[PDB]
Amino acid sequence: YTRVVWCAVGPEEQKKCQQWSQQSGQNVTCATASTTDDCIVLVLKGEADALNLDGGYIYTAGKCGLVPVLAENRKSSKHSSLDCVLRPTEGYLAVAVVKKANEGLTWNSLKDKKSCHTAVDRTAGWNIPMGLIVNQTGSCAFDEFFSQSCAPGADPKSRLCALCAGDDQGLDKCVPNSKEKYYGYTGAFRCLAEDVGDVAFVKNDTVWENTNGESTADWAKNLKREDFRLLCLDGTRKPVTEAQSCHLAVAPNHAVVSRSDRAAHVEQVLLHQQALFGKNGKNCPDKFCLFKSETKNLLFNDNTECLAKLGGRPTYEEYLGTEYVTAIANLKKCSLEACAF
Ligand SMILES: *[C@@H]1O[C@H](CO)[C@@H](O[C@@H]2O[C@H](CO)[C@@H](O)[C@H](O)[C@H]2NC(C)=O)[C@H](O)[C@H]1NC(C)=O
Ligand SMILES: *[C@@H]1O[C@H](CO)[C@@H](O[C@@H]2O[C@H](CO)[C@@H](O)[C@H](O)[C@H]2NC(C)=O)[C@H](O)[C@H]1NC(C)=O
Ligand SMILES: *[C@@H]1O[C@H](CO)[C@@H](O)[C@H](O)[C@H]1NC(C)=O
Ligand SMILES: O=C(O)c1cccc(O)c1
Ligand SMILES: [Fe+3]
Ligand SMILES: [Zn+2]
Ligand SMILES: [Zn+2]
Repeated sequence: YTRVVWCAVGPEEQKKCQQWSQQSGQNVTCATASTTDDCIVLVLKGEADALNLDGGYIYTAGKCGLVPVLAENRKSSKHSSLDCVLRPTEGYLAVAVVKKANEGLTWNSLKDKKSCHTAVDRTAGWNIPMGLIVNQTGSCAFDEFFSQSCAPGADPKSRLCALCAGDDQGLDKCVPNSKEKYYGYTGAFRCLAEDVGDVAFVKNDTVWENTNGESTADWAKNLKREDFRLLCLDGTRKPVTEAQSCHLAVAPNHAVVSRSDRAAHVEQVLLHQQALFGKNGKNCPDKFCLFKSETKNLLFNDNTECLAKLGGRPTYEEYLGTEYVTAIANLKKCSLEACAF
């Protein structure tokens, strides 16, 4: 044991971390940086201990040595009262969502349309959908498939950042942090909701969480599921209730990673921290909840019930799985063994 420094990405997660910190009685402190790549860097340097990460990033971090420590576990499909902490994660569904009113749109007609991505390098928002698109077009010219996009983390002056909108003031356009309006699971679905884009690449959960009044935000409060459809790989369209059969891939749950050397200390600190701030936690809701950020998904997706332990003390390849790791490698051949820092 000792204090655990957490790395927050953006001023919003910075604000949330500071609060956790205050409430942990400086048991956990905070370090902020502008992007997840920067936070991976602070950790290698040793100035931060840990952060929660989407699989695509787990891949960046893993090549550099950081290991998965505990994974996100969302409300279980079935009646498993065998603990959340010990219950094996499920993997979330990666889907492609469109407006039902955009009638002729299918997977086979996405060329030249407008797209919304969570962020470059993420599983559902990028790696899954673009990996498939390169594969099918036998061409790495993926910066030219759609006519415009909001893919946070791309070049602000390129096609890919053309639909992004930055912050309140119109600044920080296309930055891969919550300051960019259309970044993340919620930011990319808002991009589609507002009709800035024709298609959004998010997880199944996102569609459900920002519709039928589950979100009281202004852009989403009037959104209904029937007004959306999913794009399957066979070319048909399906309601948002048929995710099970109409998804692009199943995705490894986001997971907390730290440097191998500090992984055990972080593991112990987090299990104790979720005991006071997790779901059914001691100080949640009363004082502070780690898994709540008014649907903004700050430091942890809002639908997390707990951070589970990983059975098999897996490496980042075993945790990300063999299927996915070769998908990310080939896709990345368009721009197989190196830590880029
Ligand atoms: C798609 O996402 C939603 C959101 O997480 C899932 O529905 C929740 O599912 C749990 C059980 O799996 C239920 O107890 C909740 O009542 C559901 N909430 C809503 C809004 O329905 C749904 O299970 C997911 N479906 C797939 C394909 O995984
Ligand atoms: C895109 O295609 C490549 C090549 O088909 C896939 O990589 C192959 O995947 C198979 C089984 O998944 C492996 O046995 C081979 O080792 C892979 N080939 C190579 C060159 O590594 C990749 O999985 C595909 N991407 C997506 C997103 O489906
Ligand atoms: C912080 O950690 C110390 C050492 O484990 C523990 O005794 C204490 O309960 C923790 N305090 C808070 C607020 O989490
Ligand atoms: O393939 C998955 O089912 C899966 C889902 C979650 C975590 C994980 O390592 C794997
Ligand atoms: Fe993700
Ligand atoms: Zn499947
Ligand atoms: Zn192993």
